[PDB]
Amino acid sequence: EYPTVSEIPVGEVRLYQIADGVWSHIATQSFDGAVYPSNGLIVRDGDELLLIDTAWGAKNTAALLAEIEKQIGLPVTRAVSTHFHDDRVGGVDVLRAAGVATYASPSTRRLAEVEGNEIPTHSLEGLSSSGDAVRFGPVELFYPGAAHSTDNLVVYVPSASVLYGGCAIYELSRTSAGNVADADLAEWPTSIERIQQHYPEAQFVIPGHGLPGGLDLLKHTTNVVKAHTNR
Ligand SMILES: CCCn1ccnc1C(=O)O
Ligand SMILES: [Zn+2]
Ligand SMILES: [Zn+2]
Ligand SMILES: [Zn+2]
Repeated sequence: EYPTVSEIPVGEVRLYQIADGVWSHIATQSFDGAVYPSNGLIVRDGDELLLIDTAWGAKNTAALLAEIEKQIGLPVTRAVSTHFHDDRVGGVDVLRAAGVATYASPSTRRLAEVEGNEIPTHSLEGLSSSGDAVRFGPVELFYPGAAHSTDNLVVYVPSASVLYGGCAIYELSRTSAGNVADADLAEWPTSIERIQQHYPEAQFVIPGHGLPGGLDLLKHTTNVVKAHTNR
């Protein structure tokens, strides 16, 4: 079963194998008095690993690298951060010093620099317009438009029908909005519609925080985002 927030102490990282050569990574963090789970992705590409998002902080990201070596034993050669918040780029300097090439859109890199968050080294071109998609090795990167943040990307693994929606997508047990300080509430449902229309075939859908599901997570998130818009 998928590890939930209560089952993971802060500092430890779990890996959940989804398909041949595709995992999620799950960590936990204390924030504003509560403990939150956090998801990322791992995708094999030949004999190297592509990492999607840090494990939320230097300590968790060191643990993530150690659990990868233990359970997979293939090197992480590139990483992509899906937006500029600390749960996605916090740990980038740990990755960089381990030899990982860190990537993010110019939008994400600009926003991280402004916030004082760690900044991925390389830039992802071709993603500035809503609906833009680019191939990145074993995944497609998709910019659906502004949602949880103006820069959020989603990641699709075509070999496995896995769609990592990041923080643009809510888990079912979340029935109220999360951190929406950087969000575009007016555009969020339209951006979700772009995800549905671009990956209607997705089978396994992973939120940025919590339990995966199917494409019904998109409808769930639209429901929650609209109830927050109206209250
Ligand atoms: C579980 C939502 C609260 N949260 C904590 C850290 N990041 C978030 C988010 O909404 O993206
Ligand atoms: Zn965020
Ligand atoms: Zn988050
Ligand atoms: Zn729902």
